[PDB]
Amino acid sequence: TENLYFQSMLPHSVLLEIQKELLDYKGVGISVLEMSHRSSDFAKIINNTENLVRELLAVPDNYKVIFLQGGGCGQFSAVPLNLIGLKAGRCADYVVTGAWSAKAAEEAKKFGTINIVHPKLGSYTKIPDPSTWNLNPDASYVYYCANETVHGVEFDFIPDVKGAVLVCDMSSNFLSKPVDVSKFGVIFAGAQKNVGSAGVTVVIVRDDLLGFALRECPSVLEYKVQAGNSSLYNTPPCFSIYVMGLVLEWIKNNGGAAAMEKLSSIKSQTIYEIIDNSQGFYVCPVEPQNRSKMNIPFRIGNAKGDDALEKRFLDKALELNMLSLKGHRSVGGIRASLYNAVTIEDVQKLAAFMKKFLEMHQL
Amino acid sequence: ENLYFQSMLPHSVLLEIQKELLDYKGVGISVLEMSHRSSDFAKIINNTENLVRELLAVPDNYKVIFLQGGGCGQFSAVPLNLIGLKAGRCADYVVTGAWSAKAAEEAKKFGTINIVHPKLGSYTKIPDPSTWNLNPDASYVYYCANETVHGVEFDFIPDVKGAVLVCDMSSNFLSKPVDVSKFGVIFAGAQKNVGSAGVTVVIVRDDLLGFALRECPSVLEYKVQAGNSSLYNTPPCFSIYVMGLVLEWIKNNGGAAAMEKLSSIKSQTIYEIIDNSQGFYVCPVEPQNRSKMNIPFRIGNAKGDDALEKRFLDKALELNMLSLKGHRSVGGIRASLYNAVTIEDVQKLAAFMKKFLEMHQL
Ligand SMILES: *Cc1c(COP(=O)(O)O)cnc(C)c1O
Ligand SMILES: *Cc1c(COP(=O)(O)O)cnc(C)c1O
Repeated sequence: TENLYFQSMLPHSVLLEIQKELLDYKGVGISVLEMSHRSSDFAKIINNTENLVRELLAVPDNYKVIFLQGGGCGQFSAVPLNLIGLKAGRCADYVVTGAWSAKAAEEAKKFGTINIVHPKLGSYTKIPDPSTWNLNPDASYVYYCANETVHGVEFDFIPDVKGAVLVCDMSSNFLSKPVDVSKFGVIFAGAQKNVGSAGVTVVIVRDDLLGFALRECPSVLEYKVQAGNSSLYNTPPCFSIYVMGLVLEWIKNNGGAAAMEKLSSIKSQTIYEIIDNSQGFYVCPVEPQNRSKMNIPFRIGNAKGDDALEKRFLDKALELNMLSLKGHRSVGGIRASLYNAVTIEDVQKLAAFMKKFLEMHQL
Repeated sequence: ENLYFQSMLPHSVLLEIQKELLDYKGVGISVLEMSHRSSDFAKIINNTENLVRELLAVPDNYKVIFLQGGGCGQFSAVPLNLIGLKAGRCADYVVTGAWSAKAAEEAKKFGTINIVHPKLGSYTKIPDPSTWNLNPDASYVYYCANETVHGVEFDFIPDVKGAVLVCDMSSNFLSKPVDVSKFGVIFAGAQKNVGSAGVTVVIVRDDLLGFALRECPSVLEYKVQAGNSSLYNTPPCFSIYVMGLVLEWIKNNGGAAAMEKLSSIKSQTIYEIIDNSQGFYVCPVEPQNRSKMNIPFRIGNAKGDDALEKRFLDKALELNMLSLKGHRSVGGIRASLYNAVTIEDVQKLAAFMKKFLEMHQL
């Protein structure tokens, strides 16, 4: 009886490797946990992590790749602090398609005048039509979240923001597919969701965007400072950068971002087919054109969800050792998380369970 | 195997980490994959906090939070949370080395910073506290307990006329008991003495929350983080786990009191050799202020003898003793003597020093 976890996870071979190397990394006589950030040994590690980010995503040479502490929510502060002063107005445009872009917009209010570019959504079930976005020509930047982790809304295109600096929260689908980096001013992602373990955040920053940081910006969070120090302004989250490195290498060894995209396709289409042929039994609230490949929320019984049937679904799932499928407090129902490390075989099992559960309970 | 005079983990901690990596206590999941919102992790961050409270005897009116951004994070996080306490937005700073100097410089981004004493010509002492020019309208007074690069350590708590006292304890945190009730904020990067890089522990008096500036990033705002048990966003889960073990090891080895006993033995072994080398090994810090954590010294003369110093480090290395090179901005030699660095380890360093003094002194 081993557990199946529909949440973020490390590939198994990556844990084996961490574990083997833990007391005496590669023969250096020391643990990465113990390694000075000023050592040529750590320099090599951090260098290889930057390199892998650039290779895997195909990051053009006019972008800085930096590794920061603070996580996603750190960047909700760091983005405005670094960038709201791009133009003197200190205005920014925000696109709000879920809980995460909502928090980000709320946070940015501390630093400037935030314009939410579309009518506020009643339910987070779609991306408001980008061609109706009410953009500020004097916005310092336009901000949006690529993948809304709790609501299952994912951008599968790069919106036209009329030449503005585009900033993107990519935390929960980072390196789940190729990305045309050159469309962006800033991309960021906490490593934990998809690309490693908590403690580090990758920030990709166009090289012409440094140098507008507010006075109040903490130095550890200032893109200019961090990029001029190759992420060693202070002590970075060493082990996390190490762990990320090994995950990125794993992505490379698995065929790269393109392979990841193929594996998300398969995984989600498996689950979405079941929903879309359940003739009402499973109800995903997201308009199909905006459905996440990473997080699939749904209800059981009907669109408002049937509490009894959902409890039984979770209870039985727990009984089969399928963990972490409970939908978020704010949405209710079920959520299936399908990151790079969640295998096709895991997902085949969830699917088989859903089909059986349908057979038994659909009146 | 080697011997490192730098921050390390106790060997036994690393053994447990490795033992449990793939499957934390039979739960079927790594601490590295653990959801920060799970009951499994809740146990952990709860255990870690309680060990701090226990090991330093933190009073009840203090919050203990775990944050990202490092000691340097706190260089901003302190003023951002507190410079606004009094409306002038001033802080007094005591600058006794590299780190308090950075801290004082960073704090300029958020208020008017006054350095309480004249600037030292060289970091070789704590300028006497009665000579300090304290501002009664300052929001708080800031100092660095242990200067890692210059070997200058407070062995007392400064009288700041009742001001809110703020103290960077990164490099000597839990090497001794601390009267926490005397402070407004204590903070510490975990990596120097207490664990691994990626978490910073902040001890904050609960009446000092919500004076934070509007510009304070929520994840660094004491109030936000304390009101959420450091679970406002995803915490550095692994770093917290690791630190928890380290504190557990301190506890099992006799707590803050025993570390102080160790720190005394370890450092007096080196300072003994230094002071009786009749000028062969010279330590630049005044005796009354010398660090128990970091021991910087020159060989040959007070200014350092390059040939003797190279040879020292050369031979040290051949005896597998690593990381003894003094910091690039100071030259010479530095022995770091954190908790994890044993009496047996220092014992070998000392033997070497005596014999090097023997083979080379004229
Ligand atoms: C997890 C999440 C965040 C927040 O990340 P933290 O490290 O907890 O601050 C931001 N955006 C998305 C899409 C997320 O899934
Ligand atoms: C190492 C050190 C720091 C640096 O902290 P970071 O985590 O690297 O930002 C701060 N204060 C003291 C006393 C230190 O020794």
